[PDB]
Amino acid sequence: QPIFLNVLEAIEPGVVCAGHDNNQPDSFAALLSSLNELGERQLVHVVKWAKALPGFRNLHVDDQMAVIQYSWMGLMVFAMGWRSFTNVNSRMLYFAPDLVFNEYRMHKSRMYSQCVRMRHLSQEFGWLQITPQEFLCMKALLLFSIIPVDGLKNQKFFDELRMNYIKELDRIIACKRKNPTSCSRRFYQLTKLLDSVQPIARELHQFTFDLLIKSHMVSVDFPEMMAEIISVQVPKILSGKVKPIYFHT
Ligand SMILES: Cc1c(/N=C2\O[C@@H](C(F)(F)F)[C@@H]3[C@@H](O)CCN23)ccc(C#N)c1Cl
Repeated sequence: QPIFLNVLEAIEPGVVCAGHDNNQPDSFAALLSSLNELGERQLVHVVKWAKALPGFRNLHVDDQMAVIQYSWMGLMVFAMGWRSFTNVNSRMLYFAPDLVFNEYRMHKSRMYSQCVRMRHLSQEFGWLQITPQEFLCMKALLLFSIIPVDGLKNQKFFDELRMNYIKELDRIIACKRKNPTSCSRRFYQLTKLLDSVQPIARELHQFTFDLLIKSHMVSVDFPEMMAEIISVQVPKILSGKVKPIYFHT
């Protein structure tokens, strides 16, 4: 009352810096090494955040880390889109206060197309007039949006958790949203927005995987924790063993 939203607001991560050297000419090697470091810092925070979510400990211990790892990229993308919207009106990609991507950096990073999709996702927060509370509920739903095609250790607990988060988003749209037809229109919009995160995360995963494999050749540094997740968990996604749960299609 509103207990659920109270929680989401309480656990939302603070500012996370990349540690990028902005006082020197951009280089593909430097920019990507900084995204890798930032990526690792975010994963660390995403784990603490996820573990504090209502019902999260209902999941089996093994399912817990798997769900975090599979969902990590999408969660990062979604939160980054929001920061971009709120801080710079979606004009640039606000990865961190010390790692803001303008068009030049988007190009230099060699992930221009992926950045353009992320920029579009950020613009949608404005076009759809996403509230901070809708954003928090959607980001939590995102954690429960990608699983092994052949289920988890205890799939039932996960299914119940997902259903409960869907219900929370519902209440949130209905809180001040009059008569049904409007709630339906809004749920339709948000579910479409949520689904749109998955293809972006997939493309980012593909690029990251490719870069890791050739990392030694391009002078890109991958922290050990990243190398492990990208080589062990990410291929399960790229090979189709683990897939997103789409609302539509
Ligand atoms: C999309 C994104 C990030 N992207 C990435 O992190 C690196 C990974 F290896 F960590 F995945 C890799 C890089 O090699 C190529 C894209 N990946 C990194 C940090 C944030 C943030 N905040 C966001 Cl939104």
